[PDB]
Amino acid sequence: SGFRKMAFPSGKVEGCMVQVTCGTTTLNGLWLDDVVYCPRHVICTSEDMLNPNYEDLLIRKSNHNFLVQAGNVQLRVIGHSMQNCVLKLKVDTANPKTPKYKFVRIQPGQTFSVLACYNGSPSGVYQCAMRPNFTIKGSFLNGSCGSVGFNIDYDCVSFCYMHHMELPTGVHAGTDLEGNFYGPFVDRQTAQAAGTDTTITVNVLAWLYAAVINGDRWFLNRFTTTLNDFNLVAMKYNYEPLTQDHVDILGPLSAQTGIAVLDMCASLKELLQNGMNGRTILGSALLEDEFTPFDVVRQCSGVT
Amino acid sequence: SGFRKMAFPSGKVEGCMVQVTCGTTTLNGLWLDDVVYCPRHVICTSEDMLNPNYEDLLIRKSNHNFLVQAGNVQLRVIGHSMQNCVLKLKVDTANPKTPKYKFVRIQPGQTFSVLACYNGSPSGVYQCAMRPNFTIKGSFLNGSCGSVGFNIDYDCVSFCYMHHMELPTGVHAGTDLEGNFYGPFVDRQTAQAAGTDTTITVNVLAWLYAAVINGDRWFLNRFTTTLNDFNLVAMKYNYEPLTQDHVDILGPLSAQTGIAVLDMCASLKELLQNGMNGRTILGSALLEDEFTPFDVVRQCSGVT
Ligand SMILES: OCC1(c2ccccn2)CCCC1
Ligand SMILES: OCC1(c2ccccn2)CCCC1
Repeated sequence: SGFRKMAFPSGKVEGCMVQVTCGTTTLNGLWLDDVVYCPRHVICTSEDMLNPNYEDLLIRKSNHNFLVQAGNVQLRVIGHSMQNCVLKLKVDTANPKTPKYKFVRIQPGQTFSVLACYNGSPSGVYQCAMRPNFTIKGSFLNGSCGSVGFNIDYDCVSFCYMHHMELPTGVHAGTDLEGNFYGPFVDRQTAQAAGTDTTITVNVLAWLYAAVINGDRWFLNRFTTTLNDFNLVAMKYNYEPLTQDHVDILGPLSAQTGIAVLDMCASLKELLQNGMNGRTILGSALLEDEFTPFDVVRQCSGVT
Repeated sequence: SGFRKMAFPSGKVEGCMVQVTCGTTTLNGLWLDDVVYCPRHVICTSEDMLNPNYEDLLIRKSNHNFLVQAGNVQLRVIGHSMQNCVLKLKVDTANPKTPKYKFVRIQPGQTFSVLACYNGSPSGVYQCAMRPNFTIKGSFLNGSCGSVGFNIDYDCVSFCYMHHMELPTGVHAGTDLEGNFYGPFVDRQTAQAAGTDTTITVNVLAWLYAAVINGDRWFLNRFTTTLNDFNLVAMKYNYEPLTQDHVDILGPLSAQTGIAVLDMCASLKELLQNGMNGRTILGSALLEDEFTPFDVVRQCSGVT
C-alpha cells in the first residue's frame, strides 16, 4: 500500500547522457545509436539568445566546434544538422548503452520522468506533467538544457521532452525529440507568457481512485452528477473539461473500486466547492493532477 | 529555477537488484560483490509470519533452497547466514555492476531515494524521509520487500534502508543493510503501532529557504523569535524541537538568502498559527518536511 509521486528508473537514460560544448556554452545531449541530440541554442551566446538567426549562426560552425564528451571520453563528430529546434550531431561511435527507444510527442496532461543533468551528468529524477498550457513545472538550473523527459514501457524508452527554456515566470518550455516546441514557445529570450494553467481533471479523478484504493475515503459523498453539470463546476474552477473519452479511460479504476466515474466526479465537485477543510488526501492538501489513470493502474498493480 | 521532490538517479542501484525465491515466497535482493542481501522473512510462509522462529526456520534451509536470479540468469548460492533481520547469500559471482558503496544507518528526518522493485525488476523511484517515529511513507505492494533506500555522493551509493514490513496502519518499516530495524519494529505479523509522526522542523525551514530562493516569498513576515519561543509553538503543532545544531546546519541557506534562521522560524510560527489561507508554497498546500538542508543546497546548486 501507499501511493508516491514515482519516476521511472533512470538507468537506461543515464546511459545516454553526454556533455555538448559549442564555444563557451555547455549543456546536455542525448546519445542514441550514432546521433547526439541537443538544443540548437548550444550555438548561441546569451547575447545571441535575444534575437538568434539559427541558420546564420550554424553556417559559422563545423563538426569540430561541437565538443561531445561521454563520461571522460570525447566522441568524434562526423556530421551535424538542425531539425526544428534540435541539433543532431552524428558521431563515429554508436552508443553501446542505447536502449530500445521511440520518439513520442505527448498530449497535455500526460506525465513523464525528467532526468535533470548538468555537464552530461545526472543530478536527479522527478515526475512531471505536460501542463494544459504546454509548460512543465520542473527543476532546471543553468546547464540543465538538453535534460530529457521519458516514459518506459518494459524495456523501451519513449523520449517525449528535451529541456530548452525557462520563461521569465520560472516555468519551463521544451521540445519533443524532433525539435518541435510544446505549445507556442520559441528558443528566443523574449516576452513569452504562458496561458491558463488549468487542472488536469482526468488525472485528479485517477488520484482520487488511488486514494480510495489506499484507504483515504473521507471525501466520498452520497452524490452523483452528469458530465454537463460537472463541466460547469470544472469551468468555474479552471479545471479541464471532462469528456466521455476520459470517463472510458477511468473505467478500469471505476471497476476495481466499484465507484462509478460520475459519482467520483460528484465527490470532486464537493471538494472544489467546499475545499479540504484542513484535511489531506494521500498526504496532499491540494488535488493532485500529475498522475494519469495509466500511472495509477501501473503503481497500484506494480508493473516493472 | 523550480524545486521538485527529486530522487537520486537509480541506475547504479538498478544494477544491483535480483530476485530471491525461498519456497513459494519471491522478493527482492541486493547484489553487492559476491553477497545477496534480502529480508530474512523470505523463509516464512504468510502463516510463519504470525510467530516466526527464524533460527528454527533457517535450519530447514540449504544454499540450494535460495533461488537467486539476476535478469534471466541464475546465481549459484555457496553460503548463507542470518545477520539480525537480513540474510546474506554468498554467491560464486561478484556482481560486475557493483558500484562503490557503503552501508549507513540514517537518523530520523534524513531523506533517501527508494527503488521500488518486484521480482528483482525496478518499477519506480521516489524520495522518502525516515519519519521521527522510524516509519517511512512509501509505495510498497506485495513482492516489494528487499527494495532498498539509498543516497548517492558523486559515485558512492550509501544504502540506508531495506523494505521489510507494512504496519496494519499502511506505513512502512524496514532495516539498515546490517538487518537492524529502524525503530521498535519486528519482522512479525503482530500489533505494531507507530508513535507520533511529528513534522521534521529543520526540513520545513530548509524548504522555506528553497521557496525564497525560487521566488515564493509571500509568507516572509516582519517578525523574529527565539529557539525557546519557537519550540513552544513547535511542541503545540507536533513539530520536532529545533536545536542549535539545526540552526548551524541552516547557516549556508541563511547566508545565501540573507534571512536569519530565527526570522524564518518566526515566518514558520505564523504559518502554523494562521495556516496557508488557501495559498501554496512551491506548489504545496502544506509545509513540506521531506527535503533536508543538504537536499535544498544540492538541488539549488545542481550537484551530480
Ligand atoms: O499513500 C500516501 C503516502 C503514504 C501514507 C501512509 C503510508 C504510506 N504512504 C503519503 C505521501 C505519499 C505516500
Ligand atoms: O518550484 C515549485 C514547482 C515549480 C513551480 C513553477 C515553475 C517551476 N517549478 C511547482 C511544483 C514543483 C516545481
